[PDB]
Amino acid sequence: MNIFEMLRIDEGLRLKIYKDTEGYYTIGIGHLLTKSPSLNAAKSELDKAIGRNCNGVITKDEAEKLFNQDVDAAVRGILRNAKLKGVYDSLDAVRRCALINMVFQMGETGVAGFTNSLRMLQQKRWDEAAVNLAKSRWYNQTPNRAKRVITTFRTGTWDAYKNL
Repeated sequence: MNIFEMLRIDEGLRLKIYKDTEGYYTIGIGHLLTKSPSLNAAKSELDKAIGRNCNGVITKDEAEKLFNQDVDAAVRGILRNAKLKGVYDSLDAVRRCALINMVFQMGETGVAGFTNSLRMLQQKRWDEAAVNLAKSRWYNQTPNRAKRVITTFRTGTWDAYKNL
């Protein structure tokens, strides 16, 4: 398993504009288009992102290209952030995937806000960090996905996904 397969399981693949769990306009593999309520504003961002007139629809290829860019940007964002990079560097390969997953879903800023959990991960206090991470809006809003990520940090294995 790798970061790509993991995120593909968590986000799904949709070739037509759709609303995410938060009600925002998204397409592909979790690519947020706009937090704006206008489908019009969404179709516009979409065309800008792909470089063509899509009319709300894209191909598999286009979806995967966006996905490649988002994963790359997620990684680069961690490495550029002081708070984040330090945790990232301290972690093993699988756990690194769990942090990238969080950053992809919630943005750098969002994850950087989990101060206490980050400190615990850095300290390798797996159980404690798992309990702390579950005390969040994140966990209450998307509990099945959050549990999968949390298990990944807890165990350092891909068990939560080998099911799926």
